[PDB]
Amino acid sequence: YDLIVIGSGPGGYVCAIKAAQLGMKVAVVEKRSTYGGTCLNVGCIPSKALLHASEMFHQAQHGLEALGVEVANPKLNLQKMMAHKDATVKSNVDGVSFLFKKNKIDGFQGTGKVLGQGKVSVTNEKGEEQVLEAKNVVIATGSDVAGIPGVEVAFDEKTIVSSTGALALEKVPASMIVVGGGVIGLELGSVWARLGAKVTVVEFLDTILGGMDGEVAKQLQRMLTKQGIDFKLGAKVTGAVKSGDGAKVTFEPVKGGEATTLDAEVVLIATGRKPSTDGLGLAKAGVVLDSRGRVEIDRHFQTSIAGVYAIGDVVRGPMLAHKAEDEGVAVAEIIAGQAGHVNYDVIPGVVYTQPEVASVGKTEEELKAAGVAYKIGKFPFTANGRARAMLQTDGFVKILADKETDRVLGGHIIGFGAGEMIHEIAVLMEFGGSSEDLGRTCHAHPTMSEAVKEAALSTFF
Amino acid sequence: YDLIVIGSGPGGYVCAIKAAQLGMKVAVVEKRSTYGGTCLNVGCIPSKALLHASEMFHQAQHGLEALGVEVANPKLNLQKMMAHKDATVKSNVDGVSFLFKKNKIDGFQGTGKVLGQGKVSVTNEKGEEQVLEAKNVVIATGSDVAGIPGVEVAFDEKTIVSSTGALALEKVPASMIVVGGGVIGLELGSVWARLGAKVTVVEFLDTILGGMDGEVAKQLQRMLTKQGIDFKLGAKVTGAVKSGDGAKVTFEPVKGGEATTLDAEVVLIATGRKPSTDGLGLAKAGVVLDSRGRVEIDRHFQTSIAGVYAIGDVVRGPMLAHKAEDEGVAVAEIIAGQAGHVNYDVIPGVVYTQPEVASVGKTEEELKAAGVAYKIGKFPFTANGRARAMLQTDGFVKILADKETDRVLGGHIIGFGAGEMIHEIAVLMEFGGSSEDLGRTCHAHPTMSEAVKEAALSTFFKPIH
Ligand SMILES: Cc1cc2nc3c(=O)[nH]c(=O)nc-3n(C[C@H](O)[C@H](O)[C@H](O)COP(=O)(O)OP(=O)(O)OC[C@H]3O[C@@H](n4cnc5c(N)ncnc54)[C@H](O)[C@@H]3O)c2cc1C
Ligand SMILES: Cc1cc2nc3c(=O)[nH]c(=O)nc-3n(C[C@H](O)[C@H](O)[C@H](O)COP(=O)(O)OP(=O)(O)OC[C@H]3O[C@@H](n4cnc5c(N)ncnc54)[C@H](O)[C@@H]3O)c2cc1C
Repeated sequence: YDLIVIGSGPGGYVCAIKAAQLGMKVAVVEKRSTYGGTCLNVGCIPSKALLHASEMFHQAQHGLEALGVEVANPKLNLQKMMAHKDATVKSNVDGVSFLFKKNKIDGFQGTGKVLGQGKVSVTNEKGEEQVLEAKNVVIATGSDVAGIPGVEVAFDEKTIVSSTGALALEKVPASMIVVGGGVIGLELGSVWARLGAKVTVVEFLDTILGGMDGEVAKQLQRMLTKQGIDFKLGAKVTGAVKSGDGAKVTFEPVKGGEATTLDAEVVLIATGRKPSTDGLGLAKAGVVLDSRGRVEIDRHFQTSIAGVYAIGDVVRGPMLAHKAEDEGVAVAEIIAGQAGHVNYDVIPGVVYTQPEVASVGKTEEELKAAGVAYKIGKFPFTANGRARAMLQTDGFVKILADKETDRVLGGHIIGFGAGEMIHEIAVLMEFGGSSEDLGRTCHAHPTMSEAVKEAALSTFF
Repeated sequence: YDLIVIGSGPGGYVCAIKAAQLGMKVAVVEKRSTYGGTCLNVGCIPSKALLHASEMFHQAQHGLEALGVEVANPKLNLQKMMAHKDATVKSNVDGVSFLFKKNKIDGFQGTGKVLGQGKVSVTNEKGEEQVLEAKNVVIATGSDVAGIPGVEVAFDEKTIVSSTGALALEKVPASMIVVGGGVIGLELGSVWARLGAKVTVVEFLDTILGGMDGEVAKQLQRMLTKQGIDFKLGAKVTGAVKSGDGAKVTFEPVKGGEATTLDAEVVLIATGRKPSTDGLGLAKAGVVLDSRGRVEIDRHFQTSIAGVYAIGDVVRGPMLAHKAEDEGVAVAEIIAGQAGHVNYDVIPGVVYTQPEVASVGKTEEELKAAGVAYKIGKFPFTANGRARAMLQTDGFVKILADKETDRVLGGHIIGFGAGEMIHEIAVLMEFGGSSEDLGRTCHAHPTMSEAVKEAALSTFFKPIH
C-alpha cells in the first residue's frame, strides 16, 4: 500500500479518504467490528442523539404550554429513545463503510502494530497475523477513558460506568453522580437529569469546563443548576465504589477539609481522556512519546521515525473530532507532497447542553494571561427578535477584539444553536476580520445570528 | 432638528438611532400609535411567532413518538398561541420605544408630508398641523399590501384577507386559498396548514419564490406538497370574491384557456408588496417616483430634492427588513459626513417555512443570464451526523463559485436552521473568499454547518463525506 492508517475514528477515516482521493492505495487497520472509532460508535454521535431526544422530552414538559400547545404529561419510552440512538449510530457507521467502498480503501480487522521498516502487523481475534507494507504509516488510535488520579476504580458499566455504560443504561437511575465537570460529564449528566435522574457533578477545579472561557462556563453552571443539577466544585474524589445496590462516592475539599460521602445508583467517571498507544509496539519501533503519553510529532505530523506519522487524540492539541479530521486531511496532503495546514488558532469547540456553548479563538483568561489589551462586546438573546419568538432567550454572544487593531481574537456563544452560529465567527477569523467588519456584514432579520452582529458592533462602539 | 425621519419601520427607526448616536438631533414622524412599522407590528415579528408555535404544534403531533416521548393527542389552544404572538409584538415595539428614549429621539404622531426647503408638516388625528424644520428629511414610509393585477378585490380581513387578517384569524379555517406563492403566502399558508387547514397556493409564475434560486424553490415546493399543501402554478387569477360565508377564486392557465373556480373558507391575497408614498405630497415637492412607484435615489440615498433622502421598502432593492436597516445606518452615516456603504452583493434572504430556506449572493439563474461560468457543490443533510441525530435530514447546502477563480458567488441552503447557517457564507462573501477558503475552515463535528464546509469542498475539489 501507499498508506496504512492504524484506527478508523474521525482522524484516521478522513485521512484514508483524503489520501484515496489524492490517488493513493490505502489500508485501514481497525480492532473494532465497525468503523467510525470513538466519535461515531461510543462518543459524539450516540450522545448527540440522546441529547436531542432528552431535550425534546424536556421541551414537551416545559416549552409547549406558553405556545398554545397543550399536551398531557409527557411519558418516556426509554427503549424507543435508545433505538433512535442505535439507528443514528448505525447510519453513521454504515456511511463510513460506504465511503471506504466508494474510495476503494481496504479494511483490515485486527490489532495493528508498527514494525518500523515500512511494515505493520495485523492480528485478528482468530489469532492469525499478516504483515502489510507501506511507504507511509499514520497512527490514528485515538483516546481511552481515564480513571481518577490516585483512586482505584473498577468500571463495571452498570453501576460504575464510563461514557460507554452511561449511553446504554437499562433504566433511568434514580440518582447519578458525575465525576468530572468537563464536556462529556455535563452532556451525559444533562441527558439523565432530563429523563428523571437526580444528578450531582463533582469536579476537582473551582469551575466547570476545561480552559473554556470562564464567564461562559459560570453562566452554563448557573443554568444547569436551575435545571436541577447539583455541583460540588473544588472537590477531590478519594473513593468511588459499588456499595450494596448503588455506589458510594467519597470526596473532600481540594484545599483540605472534612470528607463527604454521597450515595447514588450510578456513578459516571468522566475525567479527561488519555492517548491510546498500548498495543502499537511503539517502544520497539522507536516512536517516541512525550511525558503525557502522546506520540511526539513535528509540525508535519512526523514521529521520531521516518515515514510514520500521528494525528488526532493520540497527539497534542484539543481532543476533538474535527481537529482530528483536519489533521487527517493535512497529513494525507503532506504525504502526497503538498504542504497541509491546520489553523490551530481557529478551531471551534461546542458543548451540546441546553443552553448550547460554543467558542472559537482566545478566551478572556488566555488574553489576560498573555497581557493582551482587548475590548469586549456582548449582546443577550433577551434582546433578539427571533430568540423571543422561539422562547429561547437564555445566554449571549461575546466577541473579544484587540484594543489597538479591532482584530477579533475570540468569540463565545451561549444559547440555542450556539454550535452552528459560531462558524460565522470562525470564518471571520480566518480572514483576520475586525469586529467592525463582522458588525457591518448584513445579517438577516429576525435571526439569532443578529446577536453576533450586535455583539460585534458593541465591541467596535 | 438635524434630521426628520418620516416612518418608524426598521429602516426609519434604525436610521434615527444611528443618527442620534452620531450626535444629531432627530424627530420621527409616524402615523401609527406604535413604532416598528411593518416588520414589528404586522410583518416579520408576529409571523415568526406563529410560525414557531405552529411548528411546535406539528412536532408535538408528529415528531415525538420516534424519539420515545409519549404525549397522546396534543390540543391547540389558539387563544394562547395568539397571546404569544401579541407578547412578542409588544416586546419588540416596547423595545423601539425604549431605544428612542435612551437616544433622546423625539416622536410625533401624525401624517408627515414633505414640503421641501427644510420643512415637514405633521397633521394629527385631530386635524392640527405642526410644521417641523430640519436640514435633512429621510423618507422611511415602507410598503403596503398589493392587489391582484387587474382584478378588484375587497379586503374584509375575515374572509378575504391580507397578511394582516391572516395573522389574526379567529379560528382555524377548514380551507384557505393563498393567492401569491412568494415568501409571505408560503409562510402564512404553512402556519394554517399545520393548525389543520386545507391550503392551496395559486401563483402566476411557474415557480414559487421570486426570484429565488430555482432548484431550492422547486425543492421547497416538493416538501410543502408532501406536507399537504396544493399548488396551482402558471395560474392567472381573474376573480376572488365572497360567496358568503366563504370565498371563491377563479383562475385560468396563463398560457392555456379553460377556467377553474375554487372555494374556501378564507382567501389570503399575498402578491408582491408595493412602496407606500400616500400622504407625503411628493409630486408637489418634486420628488421623482419610478414606474414601480419607488422613490428614485442616487448613491447617497438622495432623492431629486436636495436634503430629502429615502431608504427601505420605498426605494429599489430587496424589500427586507435588514436591507432597510442597513440603508438606515448608511444614510445616517452619509448625513453625518461619513462613508455610508451597503453591500448589495451580500444581503441574505430567509423563508421561515419548514424546511427553512436561505440564500445569499447570486442564484444559478442569475449566473446563467450573466453568462458566468461557475461550479456547483452540493451536500445533503441526509449525509450529516447532527441532522440524523435530530431527525432533520431534509434539504441540502449548495455553493456556487467562479469557474476560474473559485470565488464564492452565491450560497443556498434548504433545511433546519438555514437562516442561521447562511451567515458564515455571508461573512465569507463579504471578504471575497473562495470555496476552498470556506471548505478548509475548521467546522465543529457534529453540526449541521459541516454541510456548508462539505458543499464548499465539493465546489473546489471533492467532498470528504
Ligand atoms: C461521550 C463522548 C462524547 C464526545 N463528543 C464529542 C463531540 O460532541 N465533538 C467532538 O469533536 N469530539 C467529541 N468526543 C471526542 C471524539 O470522540 C474524539 O475527539 C474523536 O473520536 C477522535 O478521533 P480519532 O480518529 O482521534 O480517534 P478514535 O475516534 O478514538 O478512534 C481511532 C480508532 O483506533 C482503534 N484502535 C486503537 N488501537 C488500535 C490498533 N492497535 N489496531 C487497530 N485499531 C486500533 C480504536 O478502536 C478506534 O476505533 C466525544 C468523546 C466521548 C467519549
Ligand atoms: C407578513 C410579513 C412578513 C414579513 N417577514 C419578513 C422577514 O421575515 N424578514 C424580512 O426581512 N422582512 C420581512 N417582511 C418585510 C418587512 O416587514 C419590510 O421589508 C420592512 O418592514 C421594511 O422596513 P421600512 O423602513 O422599509 O418600512 P416599514 O416597516 O413599512 O415602516 C414604515 C412606516 O412608515 C409609516 N408611514 C407611512 N406613511 C407615512 C406618513 N405620510 N407619515 C408618517 N408615517 C408614515 C407606516 O405606518 C410605517 O410604520 C415581512 C412583511 C410582511 C407583510
